[PDB]
Amino acid sequence: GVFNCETETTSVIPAARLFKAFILDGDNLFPKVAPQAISSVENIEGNGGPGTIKKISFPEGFPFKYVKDRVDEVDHTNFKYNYSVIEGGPIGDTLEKISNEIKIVATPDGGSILKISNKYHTKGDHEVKAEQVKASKEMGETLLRAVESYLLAHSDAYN
Amino acid sequence: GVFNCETETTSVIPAARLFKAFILDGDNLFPKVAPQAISSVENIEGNGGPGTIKKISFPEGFPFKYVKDRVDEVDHTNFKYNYSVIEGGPIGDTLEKISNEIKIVATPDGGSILKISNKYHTKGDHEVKAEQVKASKEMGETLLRAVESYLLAHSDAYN
Repeated sequence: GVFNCETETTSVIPAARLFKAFILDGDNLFPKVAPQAISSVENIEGNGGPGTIKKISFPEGFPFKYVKDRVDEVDHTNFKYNYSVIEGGPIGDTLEKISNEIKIVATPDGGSILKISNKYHTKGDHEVKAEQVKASKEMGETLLRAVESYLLAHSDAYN
Repeated sequence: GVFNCETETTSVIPAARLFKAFILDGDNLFPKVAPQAISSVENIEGNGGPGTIKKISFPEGFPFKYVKDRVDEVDHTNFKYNYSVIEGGPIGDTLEKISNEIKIVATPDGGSILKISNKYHTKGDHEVKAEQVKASKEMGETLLRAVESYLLAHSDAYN
């Protein structure tokens, strides 16, 4: 089956700056701001753009050890990041892939919203494990808030 | 905020027949085949077509007492049913409405899939309550199970 979750999350950080930090420099920034959540990010194949395979490792004590993501598209004009979760983490049993999009949209107040879509491909009749959707939400919100906190403390970062 | 949940549910019933029973005659069918889930369905305005407002009442001890739904569109050829939850139930606090789109599509084995989209308009930063996502999912499953079972027991119905 196919299951799609589209969510919106508010950030006080302006869209362009958040896109630079959260998306463009995620590999370097995530282990810096959220070391307790992300151990490392490394490129398995490629540089960082379309086709690139990256391994994101988590610290011991988490439900998962790692995920492999494939970079699908990085739209700098529309602040849009498309990627797929293709190995590790929740991939296994009845879940084959998660196809993700993160779009960072400026808001009238000078802040931003992250428009996030997670498209799950499950085996035939099977449904998405509810604990994964929830844990994915927690991991994402954790990273965002850690990025936010860093940016607010470092006005010179990602100008 | 805006939150969208899109799900697929498999049915053993052919698309045309499921549409006729589950969608076109649900008002009549649901309280008869699933009285433990739906107590009554009454039109306030119209007769089931676009613009119809209907009150759906739930059994005692269900978290909610009723919802009002507005019928948005009914496509008899393409098996589409669009409707909005506008009052009662989960509507209140930080949720203004749920816009729903149902599409019934044939499968090669002679059965069908219900593609369901539930779009939640929440207040500002507030997230959709996961309990409503669960309740919407479980209500759908319950009603489909009851309708399928009825149709399988009555081969002359809606054929």
